[PDB]
Amino acid sequence: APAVPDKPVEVKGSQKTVMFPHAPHEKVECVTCHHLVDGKESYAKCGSSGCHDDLTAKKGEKSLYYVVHARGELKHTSCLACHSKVVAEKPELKKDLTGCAKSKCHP
Ligand code: HEC
Ligand code: HEC
Ligand code: HEC
Ligand code: HEC
Repeated sequence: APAVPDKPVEVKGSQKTVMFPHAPHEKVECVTCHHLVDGKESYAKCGSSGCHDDLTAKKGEKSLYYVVHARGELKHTSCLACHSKVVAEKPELKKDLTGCAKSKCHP
């Protein structure tokens, strides 16, 4: 694989950018997030062309918002899906990991 980013990286939506830190995710398998595509590894940006390249819609597979924020049933684990499980076990982190405002994603 390519080297994991060693600093927070931009995740660009259509109007907001959220910084994503790899370090707290070191125990998460890369493929949880960088899931296989057509049975092959890929580490391309989630919003690249042909992937989750609808940066304005809130719903549906092509939506970057949806694959980040859906709490619902998805074929891969979303940020908010996993974080909901983490905060169940570490409730002190509820706002940090799941808040829509004043969270670590949206400070
Ligand atoms: C989800 C919790 C992740 C885990 C686990 C890993 N990465 Fe990641 N990575 C993730 C995101 C949301 C992003 C930003 C993507 C975007 O569209 O902006 C990244 C980015 C990278 C990159 C750079 C991609 C690019 O700019 O072309 C690389 C090379 C990368 N990630 C590698 C990587 C590896 C090797 C991991 C396991 C050691 C790994 N990531 C875990 C989300 C997540
Ligand atoms: C294009 C090569 C992609 C890249 C890069 C990323 N994703 Fe993706 N994703 C892609 C497809 C073709 C699909 C549908 C088939 C499948 O593998 O399930 C998905 C699916 C997801 C999902 C589930 C969506 C749903 O069930 O509606 C999630 C949560 C998801 N992808 C997340 C995700 C993230 C966070 C990515 C960057 C780290 C990412 N994908 C890259 C195609 C592609
Ligand atoms: C589980 C499979 C995860 C997925 C998918 C994502 N995150 Fe996560 N995140 C996870 C853990 C276990 C932790 C650490 C909690 C703890 O016990 O401390 C985190 C933490 C973050 C943070 C906070 C980091 C800090 O400020 O100290 C951020 C900003 C964060 N995660 C963002 C994030 C995003 C944007 C994700 C989807 C692209 C995402 N996480 C996925 C576990 C998991
Ligand atoms: C980190 C785990 C996040 C938490 C908690 C919340 N959001 Fe978020 N949000 C996150 C990312 C990685 C991004 C950028 C990628 C994308 O387009 O989704 C965003 C962006 C938004 C936006 C702007 C969308 C755009 O196209 O610019 C909105 C309006 C937004 N987020 C809403 C939102 C709400 C309502 C939240 C509480 C449920 C929330 N976010 C939490 C990552 C994270």
